[PDB]
Amino acid sequence: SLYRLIFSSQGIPNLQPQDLKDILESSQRNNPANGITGLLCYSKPAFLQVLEGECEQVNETYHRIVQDERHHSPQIIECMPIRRRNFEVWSMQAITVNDLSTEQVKTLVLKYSGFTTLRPSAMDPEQCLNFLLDIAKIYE
Amino acid sequence: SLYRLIFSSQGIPNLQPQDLKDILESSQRNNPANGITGLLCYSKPAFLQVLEGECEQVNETYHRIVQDERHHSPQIIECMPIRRRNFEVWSMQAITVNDLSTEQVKTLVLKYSGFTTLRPSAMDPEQCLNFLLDIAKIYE
Ligand SMILES: Cc1cc2nc3c(=O)[nH]c(=O)nc-3n(C[C@H](O)[C@H](O)[C@H](O)COP(=O)(O)O)c2cc1C
Ligand SMILES: Cc1cc2nc3c(=O)[nH]c(=O)nc-3n(C[C@H](O)[C@H](O)[C@H](O)COP(=O)(O)O)c2cc1C
Repeated sequence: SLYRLIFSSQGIPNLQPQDLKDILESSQRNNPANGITGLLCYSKPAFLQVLEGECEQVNETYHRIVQDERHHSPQIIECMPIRRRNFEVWSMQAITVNDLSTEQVKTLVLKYSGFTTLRPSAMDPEQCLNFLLDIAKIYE
Repeated sequence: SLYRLIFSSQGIPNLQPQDLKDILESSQRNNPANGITGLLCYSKPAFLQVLEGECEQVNETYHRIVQDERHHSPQIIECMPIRRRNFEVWSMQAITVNDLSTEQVKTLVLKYSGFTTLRPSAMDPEQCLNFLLDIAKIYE
C-alpha cells in the first residue's frame, strides 16, 4: 500500500511563469492531504518527479496528472512498493532548474547522467531517484 | 532500457466476447510493430495486464490503453527495468478466467490470492508475476 512512483515528461513548448505556481497551488492543496509527498523538478523543458504515499493515492494522482493540457508524453520510470518514505516530504515541492548552468548543479548531471542538460532519458530509475535526492540537499 | 509494466483495470458493466475479441485484434496488430508482448487476463470485472518492452512504447501503449474506455481506472502495480522477458511467446495473449473456467485455473487463482476470484489490489508484484507466469505457462 506504500508506493513510490517515478516518471518524467515534456512541458508544452509554450508554458509561461504564471502556469507553474498554479501547478504548485495544486500540488500543495492536493497532496499534503493525500499523504502524497516527494519532489517535482523542472529543467526547461524536461520534467522529473517521484511520488510516495498510499498506493491508491500515488495512482489517483499520477493518472490525474496525465491529462493536463500543459504537457505531453509522460514516461513512468518506476512504480514499486517501498519500505519507507525518503523525502520527509514537507510537501510535494517543486524546483526549477537553472540554467543557471551552473554553480555545483551541472556537476550533478555529469554524475547521474552525461551532458549538462536534464535528459531524464539516459537515467535508470536508481540514477533517477538518486538525483532527485541529491539536489534537494543543498536546497532547503 | 528494457522495462516491465504490470497493471489492472475495471472493465465496463458490459464487455462481451465480441467486446473481448476487439482489444486483442488491436494488440496483435499494433503491438507487433509497437513491440508489445505480454499476457492479458480477464475475470469480470477486472483485466490484469502484463506488458513487456523498452521504456517508450510501453508507456506509449499504456497511456493509450488508459485512453481506452472499455475499462476504467488503471493501476500500476509495478514498472521498472528487467533482466529478461517472461512473455515473449505472444505479441499478446488474451486468456479469460471465470468461475466457469476449468477447476484447474480456478485454483491457480487461489494459489496467490485470499479468495477464489482474481483480485489484483490484494496481490503484491511477485504474486501477479507468477500468476500470469504460471497461467500462461499452461495456455497454448
Ligand atoms: C508536472 C506537474 C505536476 C503536477 N503535480 C500535481 C500534484 O502532485 N497534485 C495535484 O493536485 N496536481 C498536480 N498537477 C496539476 C494537475 O494537473 C491539476 O492542475 C490539478 O489536479 C487540479 O487540481 P484542482 O482540482 O485543485 O484545481 C501537476 C501538474 C504538472 C504539470
Ligand atoms: C485492458 C485493456 C488492455 C489493452 N491493451 C492493449 C495493448 O497492449 N496494446 C494495444 O495496442 N491496445 C491495447 N488495448 C486497447 C487500446 O486501448 C486500443 O484498442 C488501441 O490503442 C487501438 O488500436 P487500433 O487503432 O489499431 O484499433 C487494451 C485495452 C484494454 C481495455
